[PDB]
Amino acid sequence: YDNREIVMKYIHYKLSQRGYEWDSEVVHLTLRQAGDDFSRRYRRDFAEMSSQLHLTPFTARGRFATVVEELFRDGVNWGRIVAFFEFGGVMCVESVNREMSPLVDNIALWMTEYLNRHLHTWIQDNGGWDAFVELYGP
Ligand SMILES: CN(C)CC[C@H](CSc1ccccc1)Nc1ccc(S(=O)(=O)NC2=NS(=O)(=O)c3cc(N4CCN(Cc5ccccc5-c5ccc(Cl)cc5)CC4)ccc32)cc1[N+](=O)[O-]
Repeated sequence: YDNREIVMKYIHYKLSQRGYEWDSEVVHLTLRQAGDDFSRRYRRDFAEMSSQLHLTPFTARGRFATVVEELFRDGVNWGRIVAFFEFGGVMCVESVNREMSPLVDNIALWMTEYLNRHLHTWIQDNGGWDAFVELYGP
């Protein structure tokens, strides 16, 4: 699947939920629902994430890199991948909320690059997005 597309569609959805309009199908829908489910379950972790970002134009890239290293420190699995998308979502929402919308394109780029460089192999070795969909889709 095309990672850039997966990222852009995810980001658009998270921003829309917060009242912002930003400018294979079963994969996007399944990922969406798992992300909503993640943020519902880990309610406090989700709620508290935005307040720990301290975004600035020059630190955002490093904040992203720091949280993502921690997230995947013990290895990759589908749950952590969903949390990774949810984290990117929180970053984008916080960016737009703090009048730093130009960060959104950058974040989308960092997510895409992390997918391509660091998650692609695990994903292919574990059945691809099709296997994700089989586990957590309807
Ligand atoms: C059909 N549908 C109803 C199935 C739903 C089911 C439960 S909801 C869910 C969804 C995704 C992930 C976790 C729960 N889905 C489901 C269930 C289990 C697994 S799993 O066994 O493969 N993996 C996991 N099972 S779990 O114990 O619930 C869990 C928890 C978890 N996290 C990692 C992140 N951590 C906080 C954190 C720590 C360090 C850095 C950053 C953060 C962070 C904070 C805020 C935000 Cl915004 C983003 C990141 C909170 C705990 C990561 C993986 C798993 C995968 C899925 N799935 O993919 O849908």
